[PDB]
Amino acid sequence: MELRHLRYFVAVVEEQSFTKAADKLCIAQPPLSRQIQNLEEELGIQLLERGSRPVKTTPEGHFFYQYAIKLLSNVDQMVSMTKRIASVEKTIRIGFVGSLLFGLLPRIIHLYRQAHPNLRIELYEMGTKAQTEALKEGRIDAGFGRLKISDPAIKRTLLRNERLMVAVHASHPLNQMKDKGVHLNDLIDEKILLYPSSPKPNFSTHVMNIFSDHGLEPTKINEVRKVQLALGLVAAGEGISLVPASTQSIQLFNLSYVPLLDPDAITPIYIAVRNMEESTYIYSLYETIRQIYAYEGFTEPPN
Amino acid sequence: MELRHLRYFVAVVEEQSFTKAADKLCIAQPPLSRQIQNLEEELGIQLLERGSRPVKTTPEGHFFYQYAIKLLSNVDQMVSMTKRIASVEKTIRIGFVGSLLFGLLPRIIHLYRQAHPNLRIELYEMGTKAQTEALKEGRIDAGFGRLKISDPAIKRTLLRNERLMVAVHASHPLNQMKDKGVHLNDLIDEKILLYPSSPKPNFSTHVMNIFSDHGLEPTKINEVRKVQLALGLVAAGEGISLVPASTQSIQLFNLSYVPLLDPDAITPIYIAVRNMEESTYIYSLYETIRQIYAYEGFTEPPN
Repeated sequence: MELRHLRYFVAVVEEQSFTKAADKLCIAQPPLSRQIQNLEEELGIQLLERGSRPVKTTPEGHFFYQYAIKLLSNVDQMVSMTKRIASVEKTIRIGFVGSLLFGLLPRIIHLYRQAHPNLRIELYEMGTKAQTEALKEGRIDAGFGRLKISDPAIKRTLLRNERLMVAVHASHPLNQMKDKGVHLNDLIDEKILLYPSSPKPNFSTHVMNIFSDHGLEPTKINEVRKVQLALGLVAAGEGISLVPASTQSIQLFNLSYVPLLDPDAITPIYIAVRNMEESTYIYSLYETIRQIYAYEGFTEPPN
Repeated sequence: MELRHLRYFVAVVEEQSFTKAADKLCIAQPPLSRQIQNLEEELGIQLLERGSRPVKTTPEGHFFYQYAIKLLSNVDQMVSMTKRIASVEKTIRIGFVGSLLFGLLPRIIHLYRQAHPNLRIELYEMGTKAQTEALKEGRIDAGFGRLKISDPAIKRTLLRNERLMVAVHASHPLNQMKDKGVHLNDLIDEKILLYPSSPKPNFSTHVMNIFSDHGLEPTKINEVRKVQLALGLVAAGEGISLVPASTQSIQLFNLSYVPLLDPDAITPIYIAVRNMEESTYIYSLYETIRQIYAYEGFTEPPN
């Protein structure tokens, strides 16, 4: 009834002794009968003789020695034979923070898509927390995000430092300084719109740290589900909001973007991958980012 | 790694549901996942889904399905195979004519073999005459042949009359008769290819007999080592050939087989043994023919 009852029988025959029988794979001494007897007197057979020195093969049991080593080798043949199959070939899984969709990300993916028309590219928008979990659980192969990951099991790389801008309605007093810029210090009175109210830590918290980081803690906040909502509420004159430079892909009537002069009013973009990562597909993706940056006149991240 | 992992997998696929899946023997309900994953995430495989109604099989996990009905049935026929034994020390040697490999003989032999997993079977290909000499000398135990043998020492039985047909090139006027059929008389003017050229008296002589018995003696004649040569040469347009019906196992582009209409244009198939032959084994060979013949619809030979 079991495959375990057949490896045990091989051990008694092929060793041709009792004084020497520990040579194969994980073997004891006491249950070298209880494992054999279940096989024997159940459906109705009795195999070897017990059992002088050395062992001689038996009429009924020797054929059982012929058919067992073949029936055993079949499962180890047909497993590995079942391995011989992969579906939709090689796949590359990529996690990312939605905020990046307004940046160079889609374009980067497009080129990696062309250079590798061979493989399947899956794209999941997930937070940094989730990306960490996904990378370590092998669910994704690479992640893009805004904030650092503390976790020795992941390697992170800064790709570029991105500039933070203030979103304001056109007729806002701050807009007078559109051509030079304001400092963070100027914003602390304004009703501020943070986003996205969703899996922490996200861009919301990042902004808050930037203020903390600068000795500012503004107590006129309103957290809001997402960016377009914030930009919308802002273009309706609810208040202001901090946004990454790339978000300038969204132009609403009477919505103005003002730079921040504070040298460190910056949001970063990292790539993270599994710690011991060698895959040519990842390196290629990497070199693709490098290729695209090269184009934009941006600095290049090193090997 | 165990037969247990195969007895639980069949109980889900053949049942098509998780609501009711217990048509087999001795199966629980809570451990319906721990006993399934042991086979998979150890050697590294992924199979079925989890799990809508009804559960559909996956491409990779469908290759596992067959084999799982082949190896579980190797264990189920293992119980009803080892009680058949009679201890390997007796060899049965069988003599046959090359011709007979295109018909029931191999199928015959396989089945016999399966009835007697204890016996060692040796198959020697030899002309009906060497067979006759070999049987008397005891160097073979049963002989299958086309030709008849005048010997008191031999005991011959007619297994069945096999039909003759005409190998023709597709573009031959006679191919027009593929469904009705031709008479030996239609063949005289044609070039006939005969086979084999070997120690006489062989299938060539048989064909020559069949013609003269019907009063016909054709002169446009050429012998040829083997049937492959006859047929293949016919495919090239070097003439026509007469073959056992069973030789339609070989098929070749623009080789076409035409049936003969002369009720006696037959080739017979005999078994030969020693006269005073009484071995259960030969009796057992013979009953195997009777089963194999019953299957295919052919008339059985007597007792």
